[PDB]
Amino acid sequence: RFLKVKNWETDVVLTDTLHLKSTLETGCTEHICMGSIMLPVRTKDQLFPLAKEFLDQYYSSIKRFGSKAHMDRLEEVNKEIESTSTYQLKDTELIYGAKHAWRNASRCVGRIQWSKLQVFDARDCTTAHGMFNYICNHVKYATNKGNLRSAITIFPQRTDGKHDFRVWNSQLIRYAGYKQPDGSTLGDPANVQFTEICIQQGWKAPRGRFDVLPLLLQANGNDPELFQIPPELVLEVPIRHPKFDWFKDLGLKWYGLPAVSNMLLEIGGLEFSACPFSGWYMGTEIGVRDYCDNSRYNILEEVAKKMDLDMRKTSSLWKDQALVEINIAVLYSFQSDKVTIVDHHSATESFIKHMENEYRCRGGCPADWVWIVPPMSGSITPVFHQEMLNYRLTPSFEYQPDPWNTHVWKG
Amino acid sequence: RFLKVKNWETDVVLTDTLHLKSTLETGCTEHICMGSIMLPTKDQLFPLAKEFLDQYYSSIKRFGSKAHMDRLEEVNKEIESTSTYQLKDTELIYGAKHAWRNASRCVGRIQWSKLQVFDARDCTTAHGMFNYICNHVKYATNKGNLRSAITIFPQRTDGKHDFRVWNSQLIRYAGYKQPDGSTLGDPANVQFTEICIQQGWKAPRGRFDVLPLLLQANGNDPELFQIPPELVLEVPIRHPKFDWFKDLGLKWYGLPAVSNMLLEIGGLEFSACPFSGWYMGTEIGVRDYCDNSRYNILEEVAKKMDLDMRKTSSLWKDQALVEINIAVLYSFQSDKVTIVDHHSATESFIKHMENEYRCRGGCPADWVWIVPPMSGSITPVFHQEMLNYRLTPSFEYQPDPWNTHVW
Ligand code: HEM
Ligand code: HEM
Ligand SMILES: Cc1ccnc(CCc2cccc([C@@H](N)Cc3cc(C)cc(N)n3)c2)c1
Ligand SMILES: Cc1ccnc(CCc2cccc([C@@H](N)Cc3cc(C)cc(N)n3)c2)c1
Ligand SMILES: C[C@H](O)[C@H](O)[C@H]1CNc2nc(N)[nH]c(=O)c2N1
Ligand SMILES: C[C@H](O)[C@H](O)[C@H]1CNc2nc(N)[nH]c(=O)c2N1
Ligand SMILES: [Zn+2]
Repeated sequence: RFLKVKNWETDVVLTDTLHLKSTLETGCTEHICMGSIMLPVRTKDQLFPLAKEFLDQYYSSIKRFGSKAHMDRLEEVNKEIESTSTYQLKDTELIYGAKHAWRNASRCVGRIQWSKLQVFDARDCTTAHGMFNYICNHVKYATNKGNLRSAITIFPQRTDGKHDFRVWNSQLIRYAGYKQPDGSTLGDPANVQFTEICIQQGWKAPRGRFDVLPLLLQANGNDPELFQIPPELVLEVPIRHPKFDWFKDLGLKWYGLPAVSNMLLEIGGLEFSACPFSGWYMGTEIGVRDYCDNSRYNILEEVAKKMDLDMRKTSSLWKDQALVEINIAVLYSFQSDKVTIVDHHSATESFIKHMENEYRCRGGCPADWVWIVPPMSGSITPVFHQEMLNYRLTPSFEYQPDPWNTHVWKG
Repeated sequence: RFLKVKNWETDVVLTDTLHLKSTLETGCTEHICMGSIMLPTKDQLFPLAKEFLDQYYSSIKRFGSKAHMDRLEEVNKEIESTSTYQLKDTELIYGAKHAWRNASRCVGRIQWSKLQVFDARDCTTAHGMFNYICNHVKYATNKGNLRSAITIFPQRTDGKHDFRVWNSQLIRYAGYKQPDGSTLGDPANVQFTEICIQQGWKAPRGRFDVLPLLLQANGNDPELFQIPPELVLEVPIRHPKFDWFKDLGLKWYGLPAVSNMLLEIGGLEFSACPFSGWYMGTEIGVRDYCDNSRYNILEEVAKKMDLDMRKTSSLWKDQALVEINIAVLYSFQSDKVTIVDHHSATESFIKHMENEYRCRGGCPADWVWIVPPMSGSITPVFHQEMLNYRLTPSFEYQPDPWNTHVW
């Protein structure tokens, strides 16, 4: 069965056959759509089919489906599973796995880049100090003095779920948030709970507005430990505006390297619970969400005050106006400092081309419109006008519960 | 079965039980979400009749009353005999108010209960339809102080005798393809504009020519009528601090009135039911003006502002987009025509959801449509999980009649 998606700007209609190879589920039914819901132990039993399937895909992409090397690898994974209950991925398969998990990330507008991904195999890692070393190398390599490069670092897979490797930070680099006795927040409200955990684990908090949090690292199911990323490894960009000279006086900066460290990487049934990945920012992530969400730095009021906009009625669109300037300022600061960044027009146009190519060559591109459309200027970007099919493919990145909720403390 | 929605900005969490009363289907499966696709007999009719009457009599706290039961028998008899039935006025009104209440794509539903319903089931001709429509237009415009209304023509019978307003809105601008290869006026309406010309309309061939009404009664060939201009309230668009803005030539009409939709009450199909309210600023400023495929004015506006259009990264489109939208709001407010900005409308819809969760057990809502097409994340609906599901009575889309009508 085929499925059509129309682009309502261009009349381009594409045809999906890839949704056919879909395994996992959506959350939706014939009677309810969960498309805007944010967040919708594995025995031998269920493990071999998932392995077989992954290995079938892998050998297809390398044009060796049904080869002796294909068959022998199935027979070997089979034996290894029944003998040891799990199995190890070869390097090539781990690489192919990671790439495809990015490729299959239907909420990611950045996927044109999916095939250029540096994979660091950290499966020999055994300790948190080991983890910290790996991560520092990741950060240095991906940062590359501003000319950002995609990278992922993959720590050992889950075994019995009592020996998980985890990175407690939700991103490798992120700003502290501090709840004050008066109810206000200093720094980034998104990270208050994690900041508290750090202070509790012995971190001395500078208590400023932009303090880079320490890495908090769990190896082999052990209690996690603190490590300060060397400051020389953390590239930050002071934010100014090309025409507003008072803008720098707002005291704002951001870090250059977006690196998510809380997701789980599923490949051939195996679960990598610590698999930090990084790329580069789309301007709106910092300028719309990080700065202007009501639950983040929330600078809108202060930027509008400074621009002396009519703030007495919302119909003056003083919010929209400030929002655009802040976003102009973020892009201008990054480009000026030669730190890779993409604006939302360019990213979305690129993604439409990628999506078209993926239909031509792969037979589909799963895509989550709710997430793909940018959080400002939605309809002047071409994705807004693009129908999308969302469905779940493996390999995949999945959410997992925060470790402090599930972790069994050794003491 | 009992479902939770979460506002990620406020942590408010609501529980949805209303979706269990869901009759219609979404287009989604467990395998594939279709949340962003634009468009997904006596024996059939009686269950539909009952569902409706059951909810009707429930709302008036008369479920399981003689009045309830007898109506059901009365309708049952009429179905058994006539193969259709007629709604009482009260049911018709309740029906319409609820079709709007269930429109999961409408951000403006806080207002749903204040709909004025004009029952035009006694209409027999296009001239009659024209008369009902002008009355609806005038009443709804209210010298700029807009009022919600729906006018309801006779229901489907054998699908050979359909009443249809061929226009997609009662008031829209003409679209003319040109020897240049580009378009004059509104590109959305180019085909309907050919149908009008190819029916007999002398087209002024301007940028902003009010289309004629093209009305079909009882399955007959449709007819042209020009809405008295004194009844078409229009706003010239200017900027609160850009003198040159007015020279861009822009105007828009005050009354948004969708005419091509099909209203379904208790299994009955009203294929001609034009309805109107008032504009959210962005509909005109973002979509009508700035859609590449609509008036697409961003290029020209940015020029006049002398912004750097050399790289996408200056955000000049964005910058112009805001100004354009400021000017729409400003012009409407200045001319005292009702209009709501996207901040205030979305805020109201949050209050409305709260109410619907508390009073009804939920509120079907389609996030992809509710979130405005500019400044999404700075409005509160962005952060609001919404459950989308289809309830009846409803408005549904229907094929364009020129594809269907037999001459
Ligand atoms: C190359 C630079 C990149 C850009 C501009 C980019 C852009 C984005 C943006 C804007 C989002 C939405 C996130 C939000 O608003 O919170 C996103 C989500 C995502 N991205 Fe990419 N991305 C890039 C690289 C990558 C890489 C290297 C991976 C994985 C290897 C990745 C996987 C994902 C996943 C898994 C999500 C959403 C998680 C979910 O909620 O399911 N991204 N990305
Ligand atoms: C009171 C003023 C009103 C405002 C500000 C309002 C706002 C909106 C907006 C912004 C949309 C999105 C449509 C688009 O982007 O083109 C919408 C869709 C809709 N509205 Fe409302 N609305 C109002 C009154 C009404 C009334 C009176 C009805 C019916 C009685 C109604 C029924 C609908 C339907 C059926 C859709 C979407 C149709 C679909 O695609 O399924 N609206 N409205
Ligand atoms: C449950 C929940 C609640 C709130 N936010 C989230 C999303 C977390 C997240 C995941 C991937 C990318 C990003 C982005 N904000 C950060 C990012 C990462 C990468 C690799 C590239 C890029 N351009 N940007 C954020 C989840
Ligand atoms: C294929 C296709 C593509 C795009 N749109 C459609 C449906 C048209 C439509 C339906 C309801 C409201 C509106 C709105 N654009 C017009 C409107 C109507 C009312 C009553 C209030 C208001 N504020 N605005 C338009 C179909
Ligand atoms: C409730 C809603 O699903 C939630 O706010 C989503 C909407 N779309 C998003 N889109 C992106 N890119 N990032 C987000 O965090 C969100 N948040
Ligand atoms: C492809 C996508 O479904 C299409 O662009 C939709 C998205 N959201 C929308 N939202 C509103 N309010 N109006 C629209 O016309 C659309 N169009
Ligand atoms: Zn869905």
